Amino acid sequence: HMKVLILGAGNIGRAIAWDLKDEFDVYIGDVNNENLEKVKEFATPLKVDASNFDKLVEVMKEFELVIGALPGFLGFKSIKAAIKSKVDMVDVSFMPENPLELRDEAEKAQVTIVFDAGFAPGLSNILMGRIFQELDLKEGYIYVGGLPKDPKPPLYYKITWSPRDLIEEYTRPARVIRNGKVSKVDPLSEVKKVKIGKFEFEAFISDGLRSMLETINSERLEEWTLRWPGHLEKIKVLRELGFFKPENLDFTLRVIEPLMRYETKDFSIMKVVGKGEEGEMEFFLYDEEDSMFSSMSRVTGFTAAIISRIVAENTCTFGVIPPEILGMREDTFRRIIDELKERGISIEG
Amino acid sequence: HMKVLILGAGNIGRAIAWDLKDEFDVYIGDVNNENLEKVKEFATPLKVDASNFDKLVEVMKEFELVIGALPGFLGFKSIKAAIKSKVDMVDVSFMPENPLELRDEAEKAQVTIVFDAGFAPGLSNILMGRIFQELDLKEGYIYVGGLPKDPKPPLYYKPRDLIEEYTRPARVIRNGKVSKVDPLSEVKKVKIGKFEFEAFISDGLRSMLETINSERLEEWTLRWPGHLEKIKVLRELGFFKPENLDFTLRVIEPLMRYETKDFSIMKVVGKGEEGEMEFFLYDEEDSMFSSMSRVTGFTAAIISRIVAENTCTFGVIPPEILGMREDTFRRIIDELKERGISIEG
Ligand SMILES: NC(=O)c1ccc[n+]([C@@H]2O[C@H](COP(=O)([O-])OP(=O)(O)OC[C@H]3O[C@@H](n4cnc5c(N)ncnc54)[C@H](O)[C@@H]3O)[C@@H](O)[C@H]2O)c1
Ligand SMILES: NC(=O)c1ccc[n+]([C@@H]2O[C@H](COP(=O)([O-])OP(=O)(O)OC[C@H]3O[C@@H](n4cnc5c(N)ncnc54)[C@H](O)[C@@H]3O)[C@@H](O)[C@H]2O)c1
Repeated sequence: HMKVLILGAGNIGRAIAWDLKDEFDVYIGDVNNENLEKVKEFATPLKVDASNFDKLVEVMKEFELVIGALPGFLGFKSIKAAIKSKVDMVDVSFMPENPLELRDEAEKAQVTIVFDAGFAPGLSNILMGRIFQELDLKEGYIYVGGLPKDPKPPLYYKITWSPRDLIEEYTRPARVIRNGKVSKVDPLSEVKKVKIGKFEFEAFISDGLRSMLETINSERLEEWTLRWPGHLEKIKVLRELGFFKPENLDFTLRVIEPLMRYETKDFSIMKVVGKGEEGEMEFFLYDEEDSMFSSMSRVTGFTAAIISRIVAENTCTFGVIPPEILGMREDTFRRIIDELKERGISIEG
Repeated sequence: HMKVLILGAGNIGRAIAWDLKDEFDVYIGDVNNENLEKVKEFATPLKVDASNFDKLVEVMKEFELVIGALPGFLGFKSIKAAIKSKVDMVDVSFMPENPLELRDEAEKAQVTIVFDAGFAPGLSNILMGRIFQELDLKEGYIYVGGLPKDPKPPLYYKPRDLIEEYTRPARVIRNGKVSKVDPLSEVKKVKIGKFEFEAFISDGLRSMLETINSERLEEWTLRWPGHLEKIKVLRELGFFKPENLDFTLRVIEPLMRYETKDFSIMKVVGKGEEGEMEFFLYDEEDSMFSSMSRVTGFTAAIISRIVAENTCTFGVIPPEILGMREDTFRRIIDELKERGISIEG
């Protein structure tokens, strides 16, 4: 079993570790011990600060694969480290910067990096890429949400993944492709009711499309994030009052985060729609928290691990590769769907 | 000629001194030199710490009237000090405690204390008092606001005392009894004149709760639209909890701090077995004083004159009593008019 290093022992990172524990000798580095304590049984913990770049690259030379599960602010650097250190990487962090900026350096260094390998982006992109190949795509829609099974006031949401990254969904523009071009909207500004199966949600346009903006050529492309009602209106007022400004964000989170940390199971819901000249395609996912992990962890984490296997297998070329590429080729797409099913994540359509 | 002592050179304390400046020999005491400085041209400042009861009574002994313009936490003590000093006092501090508590002591001391002598409570009490006598009153309504003439987003208003209104229970009279309600539970839309407002129940009735024998009594405080919906959310999420409050203010104080002109408005309505009575007033900021300062400070100043004139009896008198008397009520109304404050009805 080859050596693998996962950066970050957060909820996502721990799930990736669990999934890969018997196929690789996995090492997971984090800066927080309490989190590392959680993983000693299945991975070998390392005290690592991804913050320190020259130091990080040194740790990297030992391994043949790195998987990134850091907070978003730290991701671009880790990618940089991997490339300098010449190790293949699969990254899940919700980084603000664009990984494709690093494409040349990656190609030259002959390593392959797959970024945004989570639930959405990630599996989200992969399904779209598939639709993109199978259809002469005109319009694409993604509806996605990680939600609490039993929502509760006052915020009706359960925190399952990094909150700093989460607030960003509300705080910056969301881009879409309208009339064939990229366009920006205020996410908070247009919220609508959508019903999917039994559920009634409020949906807002979000900035999850990411690489798909350049990658998927269609007239219309939008991703909508799903929420229980009552959540967004409250968030909007906070934003309006400046509570999300960087100066106060830490303080505001301290207040609100506890409200969103109550006991409930969580679920994952995704719907992907593709419209073409002759036909439409629709994919659907519903997942729930298992005994060990939240759905968000399962879906984001297992998807990354599955992708990691694909990379370790040498399937892919050098450079920085968007996750939707994986969708576009049949062998890779099918494998992903199959592995997901193995793990109880059933994607339909 | 008559020597008068004002406790606190704050906005209100300052307005009052200004009003009485020609008529009385007015001295004003504070711990804060900056405020003391603002007032030295029309009154004589003194350094007095209201915290010190024994020192307070000693200073008071030199005066024939004391006017209280302190913070609420110091108010009850000031009244006590005046009683011991045997000096009449008019108090405008928004103290938590009930002054009526000191009623026997004041009576024994042969002094007159009028309390809650401001705009609301105060003038509002006086107007309602008129109505209580004139009408067989069953329902009484008071609407009051101190607002920016020009409101800016997101708050639409221009600190702790303000939040406290959102936070604490308010008392009303329902079915002839006192009940406590959440101030934010019943937000309402009301229009007065050319004005569209949002209102919430407030805790201003106070003395009137015992004093006005009525089936329904409520005080509603007015806000420009779009302010309280935001306020409710912040409370809901815990931003108003005491541990978090300091930071919350830091975030939201600035929003409500912008250049504009304030104004004061009041509408008092009384409903009776036969007939309805109603009063209204609108005031604006001026060259020297905000509207709030003018309406509050003047009313207190006017009341002081009445007290200094030996109109009243011994003891602790709720302001509504001044309303209940025709002579007193007229004088107040008339004096207000001279100062540019017109009340109609
Ligand atoms: N594509 C998607 O669906 C999706 C979904 C969920 C999470 N994510 C992304 O996955 C990344 C992590 O996910 P999470 O929710 O597990 O994050 P988390 O915030 O739960 O934990 C982040 C982990 O990184 C560790 N860490 C922070 N700075 C570090 C440092 N200097 N050195 C070593 N460790 C450090 C933290 O200690 C923590 O253990 C985030 O970028 C998140 O945005 C993406
Ligand atoms: N009924 C109403 O409409 C109404 C309206 C406005 C104010 N008020 C009440 O009037 C009181 C003062 O009103 P303001 O708005 O002028 O107050 P403000 O807070 O502007 O100033 C209070 C003044 O009290 C002085 N002071 C504080 N502690 C002192 C101490 N230990 N010794 C000497 N002085 C001290 C301060 O130094 C300041 O000068 C407060 O109880 C307020 O609640 C009532």
